[PDB]
Amino acid sequence: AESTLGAAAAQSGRYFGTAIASGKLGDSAYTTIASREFNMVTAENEMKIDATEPQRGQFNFSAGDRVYNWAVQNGKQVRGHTLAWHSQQPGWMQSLSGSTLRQAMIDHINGVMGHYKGKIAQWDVVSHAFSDDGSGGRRDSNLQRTGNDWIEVAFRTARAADPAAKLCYNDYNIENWTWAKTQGVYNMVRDFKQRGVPIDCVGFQSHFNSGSPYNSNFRTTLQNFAALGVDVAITELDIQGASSSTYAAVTNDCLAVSRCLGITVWGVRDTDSWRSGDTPLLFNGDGSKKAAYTAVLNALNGGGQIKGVGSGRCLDVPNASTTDGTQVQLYDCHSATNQQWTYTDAGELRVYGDKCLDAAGTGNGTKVQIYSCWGGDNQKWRLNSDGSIVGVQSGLCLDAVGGGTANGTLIQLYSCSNGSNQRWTRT
Ligand SMILES: *[C@H]1OC[C@@H](O[C@@H]2OC[C@@H](O)[C@H](O)[C@H]2O)[C@H](O)[C@H]1O
Repeated sequence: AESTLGAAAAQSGRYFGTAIASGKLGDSAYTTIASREFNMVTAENEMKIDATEPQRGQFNFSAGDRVYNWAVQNGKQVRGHTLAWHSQQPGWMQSLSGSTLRQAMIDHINGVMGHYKGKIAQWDVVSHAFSDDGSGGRRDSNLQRTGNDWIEVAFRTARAADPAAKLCYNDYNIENWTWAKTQGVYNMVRDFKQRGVPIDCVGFQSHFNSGSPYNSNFRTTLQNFAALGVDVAITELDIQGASSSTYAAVTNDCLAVSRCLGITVWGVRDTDSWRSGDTPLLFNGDGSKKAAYTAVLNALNGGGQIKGVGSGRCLDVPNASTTDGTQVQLYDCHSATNQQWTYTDAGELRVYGDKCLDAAGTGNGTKVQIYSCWGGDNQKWRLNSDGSIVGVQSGLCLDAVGGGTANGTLIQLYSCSNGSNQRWTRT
């Protein structure tokens, strides 16, 4: 199978997952996409400490079980998270400290893991334990104040609680190999493996934006950790603006590491994101697949002028016009700027540098023209492996009107048909 993300990843023994919010399971649009595209689920908040143990010794798995059951019933494995960390702690735990906090941490781990014993693929036992001050040291938290060995203890407790689950340490800003934080985690994990501390995986949040940009050395980081004898997982992937190249790059980084179990994007649609303003996911709020979706699918499947297959002619802007609203056409291919299209990270097909292939509407027969670039979804396109070019907003294919092949044949949007007048080659 290769038409959905999860299935595409499965071809190499990997998964492609998402974060599921129990509060959205009653949303048909949400579940239709989530059940179809992902084969791994992480509860966005339902399995955290405050959600599972609202009162000391009083566990509640109502929300957690709804996410877990939805996942398994729809064919997805589950990553549990998170058993012990400084954030989202219930009020009672925040006030605890020292030895009492240490015991509370242990009791929580046993309670939650015991409830899901043998049903969880991976557990983020500890998360976000290192600082961002640039010292590569531990984060100052109530948990850290109970002893630097709290993390080690958490893992030993976890292994005993459920020996069938892979135990992971998860964190962010540990993707770039040159950062001190990355080194701090690397050294801790190396020490753990050397001393026999039970740890099976390292999770990389992979939250990329201009403040903490993706860097190609992420692959090196993954490979260095894999070399320590642990699996690695991309746990909360999201990319500011959802750059197609960056999404494909991260996808290929996991594919390049034998021990990379899979990739989880932090949310289904941009509107479901904890950082929606950065439209960092693979689906738009209206459910349409973004340019990055196709880039990722293509990568998982192991994947200038734009020439029509049926006509042998090139996508051309009539008389090299730069006027907004000029409908594009098919024309004999030749070296000219009005036939030179550039596919951008945002999914646009640009010409002249700042003009965009633009759909004047959303239905069959819609005029395809050039228009000033502004970021609209009617200016975004997905380059399918079969040669078709689909509009993100419309879901319709670039189509040479009436199947025409002669110079002057206009271009429109039309229901995809796999026809030769809808197939294009880029060379
Ligand atoms: C990685 O970062 C994102 C965390 O998830 C968010 O936590 C805060 C919630 O308010 C928000 O809804 C969640 O998406 C995740 O737990 C971390 O591991």
